[PDB]
Parts: sequence; structure tokens; C-alpha cells
Amino acid sequence: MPAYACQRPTPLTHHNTGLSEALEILAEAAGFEGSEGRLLTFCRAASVLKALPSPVTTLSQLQGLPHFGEHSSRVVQELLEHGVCEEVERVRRSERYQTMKLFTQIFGVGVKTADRWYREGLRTLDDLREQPQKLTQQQKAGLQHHQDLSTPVLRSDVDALQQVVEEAVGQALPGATVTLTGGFRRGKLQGHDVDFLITHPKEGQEAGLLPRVMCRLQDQGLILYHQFERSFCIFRLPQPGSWKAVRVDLVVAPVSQFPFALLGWTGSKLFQRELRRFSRKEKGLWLNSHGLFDPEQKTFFQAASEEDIFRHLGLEYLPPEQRNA
DNA sequence: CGGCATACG
DNA sequence: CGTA
DNA sequence: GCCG
Ligand SMILES: O=c1ccn([C@@H]2O[C@H](COP(=O)(O)NP(=O)(O)OP(=O)(O)O)[C@@H](O)[C@H]2O)c(=O)[nH]1
Ligand SMILES: [Mg+2]
Ligand SMILES: [Mg+2]
Ligand code: NA
Repeated sequence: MPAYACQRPTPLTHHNTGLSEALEILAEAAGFEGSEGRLLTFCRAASVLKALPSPVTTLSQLQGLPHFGEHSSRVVQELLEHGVCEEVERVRRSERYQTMKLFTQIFGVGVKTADRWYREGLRTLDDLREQPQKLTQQQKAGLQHHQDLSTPVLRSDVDALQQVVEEAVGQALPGATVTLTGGFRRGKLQGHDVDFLITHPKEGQEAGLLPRVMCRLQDQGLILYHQFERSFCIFRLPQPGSWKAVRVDLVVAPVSQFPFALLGWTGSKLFQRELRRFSRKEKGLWLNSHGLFDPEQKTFFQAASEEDIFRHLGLEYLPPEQRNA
């Protein structure tokens, strides 16, 4: 079991679901308290369990697994012994966890904003609504549409959205392409949003594309909210006899950078963080969604594929459905 | 102990 | 600050 | 919280 998540296949469904979900509760809680280091360790330990070929049944099976020290092991131990971990349950019940979770789930609200509101005594969504003076227009959108946005996006939702995005993209720039990314590209059956990557086979033609796409989407009455090369929108998605609000992210990249952007936006989030960490610390190369940079030779690696990028980094290729760290 | 991904809106 |  |  290698120490970086990008070094091992991590399937979407696995054999330690309960254990990983408990550790991810502690990761989340760590983030609510600003402790990014602890969040990372708990996320990594959870991911290690996702990568195992069978259930963890005894404590000794944790020996020699990366990212399992005294704390994470004790969490697993209690779950194995009693089916629950007191620390985890304590977090679950806490007013702090529940309110920070509720608040950060709002589009436009991050840990810093949630925390401030919490300290001001705010607890509920109606607490925010009954004082819209303090809200940004983004937060007002997030709050108005919160119920719909809390509803899982389904695969059938995605196909319908892709068609309408392709339609607008097609008028905006003939020959431009739309690629499904994010969680659904990794095989997820549900999602919190739909993520699309847009490019054109002729380098440079993609310049200026996103405002033209956005203009045409808005013209068809499909945009409930939007604010460039990235756009975080709320779409009006038809439903039987009605509609619902759905979060949709659009990203444009030149075709030269397409593999890097495909890699970066397909995730998982932890997978990308680990991959970038691996790149910098183990290979001395700087990776982002634009490219891979050798800071010694002052050169960018050209990639024609995600496979190229894994090869560059000396990693075995992992298809998207094995990047579910 | 230092480090913990990386960028755009 | 928010977002991915 | 854990690695190196
Ligand atoms: O902090 C972040 C967030 C997101 N991302 C990258 O953006 C992708 C989409 O970001 P996302 O927030 O849409 N997450 P996703 O994996 O689609 O799952 P879901 O919650 O169902 O939407 C992720 O899969 C990562 O590649 C990051 O690199 N960093
Ligand atoms: Mg997504
Ligand atoms: Mg997204
Ligand atoms: Na939020």
C-alpha cells in the first residue's frame, strides 16, 4: 500500500464503507475548525481503506498501512469492537458540526463565513433569510435554491443537461466540444452538480468562448444564476410538469491544455491534491490544471492524453473510475 | 520539526 | 472572500 | 494527524 492515493486504484464502491465514512466525519470536523493538516490525514486514512481489497475485520490488519497512527487506529478499533466510535458520534451530535455543515453546504458560503455566522449566534437557514442584509447575491442565490441544490443530481439529469450545453456551445463556436467531467466521469450515479469541460480542436479558437456560451444559455431562459474561463452556474433543469435548479460548472481550456484540465477536473479532489503533492515532492515537477512544469529546465511538458501525464510522472495509468480517492 | 494542491471569479 |  |  503506497503512501500517495495517486499510486493505487481506488474504486467508487469498496469493502470498508462504514470505516471510511467515520474517518471522513472527523476530516470534515477538522476542516470546520481550520485544521487542514488533520483534515488531510483523516481523508488519506479513509482513502487507504477504500483501496483495500477486502473488509478490515481486526486491528492488526492496520499495521503497516500508511496514515494510520494512534488516532485513526483507535477510531477503527472502537468501530470494530462496538459498531460505533464515541468521538465520531460526539461530533455528529454537536451543535457546531451540524450548523457548520448546514451553513457550508450553501453555495456562496465557505468555512470562514459559516464560522463567523456561527459565532454571531446564527443557527438555521431561516436565521439567514430573516436578515438578507448580510448576504451576497451569490449567497442569496444559494439560499433561495438551497432545497433543490440539496437534491442529488441523477445520471438522467446529466444527459439532458449535456445536450443543452452542446447546443449553446455549438452556436457559440462551431466545432467546439463538450466533455463530461467531475464525479460522473468517475462513474458516480449521483452528484452535487454537473461538471463540463469545453475546448476546440484548433488552438486559440476557444479564446472568448465562455461569455458567448453564457449569453446563449441565458437567452434560452436556462440560467437561474451565474456571475472568464470558469463559470459556476445554477441551471433550470426541466422535470415532468415543472423544473428544478441544478448546479452546473463550465470550464474552457485550449486543446493544448485539455489533458491537464480533463485530469484536474475529473478528480477526485483528494486524488488531485495527492497527485500534485506526488508530482512536486517525489518528481520535482509542478502540476496544475493547465500543465506540468519542470522548474529546473523551465519547460512545460506537452501532453496529448491523460495517459501521457501519468507516464510523465512515472505512475501507472488509472482510469477515472479508479481515481475515487 | 516542515509540510500538507492549485488556481480562477 | 467565494468557487472548482 | 501523520510522514519522512
Ligand atoms: O477543492 C477542489 C474542488 C474540486 N476540485 C476538482 O474539481 C472536480 C469537480 O469538483 P466538484 O466540487 O464538482 N466535485 P465532484 O468530484 O464532481 O463530486 P460532486 O460533489 O458529486 O460534484 C473535482 O473532482 C476535482 O477534480 C479540485 O481540484 N479541488
Ligand atoms: Mg461535480
Ligand atoms: Mg463542480
Ligand atoms: Na458553500
